[PDB]
Amino acid sequence: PLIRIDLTSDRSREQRRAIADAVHDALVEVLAIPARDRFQILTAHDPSDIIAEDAGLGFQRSPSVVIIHVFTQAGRTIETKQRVFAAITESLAPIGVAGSDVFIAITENAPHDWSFGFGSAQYVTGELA
Amino acid sequence: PLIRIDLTSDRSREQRRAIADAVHDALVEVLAIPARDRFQILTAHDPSDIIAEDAGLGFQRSPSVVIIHVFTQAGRTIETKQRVFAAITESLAPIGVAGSDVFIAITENAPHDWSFGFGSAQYVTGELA
Amino acid sequence: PLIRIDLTSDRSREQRRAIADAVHDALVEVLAIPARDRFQILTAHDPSDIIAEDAGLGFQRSPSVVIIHVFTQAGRTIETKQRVFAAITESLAPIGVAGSDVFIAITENAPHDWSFGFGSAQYVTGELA
Repeated sequence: PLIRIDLTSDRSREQRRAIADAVHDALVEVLAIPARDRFQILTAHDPSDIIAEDAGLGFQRSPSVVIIHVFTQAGRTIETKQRVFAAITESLAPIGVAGSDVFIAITENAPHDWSFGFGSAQYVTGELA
Repeated sequence: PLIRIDLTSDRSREQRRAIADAVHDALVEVLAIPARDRFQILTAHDPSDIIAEDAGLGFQRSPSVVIIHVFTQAGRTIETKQRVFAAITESLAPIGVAGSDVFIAITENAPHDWSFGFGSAQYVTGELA
Repeated sequence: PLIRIDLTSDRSREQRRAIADAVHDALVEVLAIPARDRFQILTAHDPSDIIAEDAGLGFQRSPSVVIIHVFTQAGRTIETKQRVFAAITESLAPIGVAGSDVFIAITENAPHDWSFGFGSAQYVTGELA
């Protein structure tokens, strides 16, 4: 899967890397995805460039919001996805990201929509499972 | 929904926010979405990093292109999608984004593809309608 | 189609433009898309704010990784997508992008999910076919 992590620039770089580690450890845990199946783009913005309010659920976020957008193969179950949301959030708490400051989304495609390198579509050819 | 707004450096931080406020007012007034259901990433670029042509339609854009990318759950009609594009562009004309310089895309997922915080899928748990 | 090219800041801007010309030309070739159908967002990152491993396929990359994300309307075949992958990569090879440093994702939507300018949905109205 391809992960876009968009966060604010008050966070340290050590922590940005640790957030990226945590998001990835968590996807390996629940998806049982290979450990080197790791593709992430970390982007840091001024605090003012990311707006994430509460959707009227009755909480506030710090300005240090982490938005995590997972692009992944269709196939995963509703509960697998629920387990993904939980594992990521709990993976991030000991690392300094409060559960109120985590926003996750998934958007889906198919195995034939991926090229990991060399102009090749590895899921189509069978090189990747 | 989650909105990626990509625009150019020549625009002031005040216009950047006005832009985002307009994209969000448009979405509230056409989709009837909660006002606090606001999730946006603003990324400014050097003008040369955004390349948006006319698709052969015979018109000029300024260097100041504003690409707006809407990630939202499936459900909306063709017609509602037309009204969204219309309202976004009309919201933005009075702030000083020309109609030639706005580009909009929509990408869809399910309600089970969303976690607004705390590791929970609020559409799955019913914490959100 | 909307193309997001995420690459590394160490690349020289001329090269950044060349990488974008070559992705554009490659899609014109395989997809027979209008040449002025060119909508692309280049984002330069610090090298280590891109993480791209190998999915355990057994290969290394340099840090000058180039991730391309094609947002295109549905309807291309499995084989056409493979031709896309292969052509993007081959075009990028003479421009100082190793086959090992490329990553590609396609994510699909519908023709009614696009506004090319002016608040209008050109595929829906019929201004574009």
